[PDB]
Amino acid sequence: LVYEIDGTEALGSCLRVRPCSNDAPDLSKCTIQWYRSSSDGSKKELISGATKSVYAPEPFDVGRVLHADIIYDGHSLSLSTVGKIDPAAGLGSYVEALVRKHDVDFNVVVTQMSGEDHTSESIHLFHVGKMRIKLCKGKTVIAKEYYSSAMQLCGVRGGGNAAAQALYWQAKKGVSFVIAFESERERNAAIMLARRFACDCNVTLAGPEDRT
Repeated sequence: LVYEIDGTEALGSCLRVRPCSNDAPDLSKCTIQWYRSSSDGSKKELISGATKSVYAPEPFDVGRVLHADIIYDGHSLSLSTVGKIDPAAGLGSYVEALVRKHDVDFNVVVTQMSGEDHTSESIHLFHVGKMRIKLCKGKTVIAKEYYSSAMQLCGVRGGGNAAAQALYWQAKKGVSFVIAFESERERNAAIMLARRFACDCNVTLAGPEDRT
């Protein structure tokens, strides 16, 4: 019809809703929501906060069909990916190597703090450890939090084009960050590693409203 989903359907890539015609309303005037098919494929699960024309798959999306619903000028259109999101080749093996290191860190740039733009490009270290995550700038700790049921961590949902390289981390209520990695692979490794370490602490770490 009037819009379509475009993009490589793989972890590491970005998907976007794009107009098929110049007569299609501007995306800024549209209301968009993304969903993932459930694990048993029976229904679609709203990806909370994924309300932009751009959505970058994250690890929970692998093996799932993704969907975008759009309301435009009093009409509606339901779209989906051609198929299931492909995994990132070799990523599983990399994560296994990272597990053996105990605490690993990643160079990151902080782009948001508790919902507010953070313009500084200063490189931070994002530490993903057996029991805690911490974010540091040089010698100073910005945030440190042990895995907890309150914590959230997922691929970013509201900031496309950079999106495939960034994650959202809510350390605790009112304390959150959007953090950008040097590559998509590094971003996804950090998400998977944090989730593995959290799981070993009997914590199920996910994005807001995720079905696990």
